[PDB]
Amino acid sequence: TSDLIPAPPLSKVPLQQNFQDNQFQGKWYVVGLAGNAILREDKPQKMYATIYELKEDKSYNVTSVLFRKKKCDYWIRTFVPGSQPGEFTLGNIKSYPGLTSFLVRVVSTNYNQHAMVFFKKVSQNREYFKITLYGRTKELTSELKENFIRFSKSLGLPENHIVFPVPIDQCID
Ligand SMILES: O=C(N[C@@H](CO)C(=O)O)c1cccc(O)c1O
Ligand code: NA
Repeated sequence: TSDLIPAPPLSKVPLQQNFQDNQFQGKWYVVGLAGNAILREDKPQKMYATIYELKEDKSYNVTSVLFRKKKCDYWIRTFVPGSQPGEFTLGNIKSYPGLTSFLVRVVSTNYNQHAMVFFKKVSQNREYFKITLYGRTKELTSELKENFIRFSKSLGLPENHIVFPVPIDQCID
């Protein structure tokens, strides 16, 4: 009825040392996507952007913008700070039907170029996980993308569960 690559132990997912929320705020482009529910379809995903607004209460108003059939779809959610800096939970998690658990963890970032962020959730009793490769520009180096693929494979994800959204100019600018 369902077959999912197991979610990795959170020991296999690093946390960015001394996470600086003021440095991380702003728009990132989703340069890479990987996870147990992600599948690479050659018949290819369009690039979408995500803007992290560091609010005065130190929460993030996360607004994602994607181009879809054929309009600018905006989806806005709230990430509230977790136990330690660099970790977040979903604001108003109870309002999402089926969603019982949700965690965000910033794996690594230099704030001005690249970032890797780990997502894990329990939806309908099924544990899903995802790693997103963020980029300040709509393109990154092969060094950056190769490290993302390497990190994805270390969490048990094969190549067809690792995708690189095609750059576009609509909505995300
Ligand atoms: O698989 C995920 N997301 C895909 C939609 O199902 C996606 O396309 O991003 C996914 C998995 C774990 C945690 C998440 O927040 C998440 O969005
Ligand atoms: Na995102």
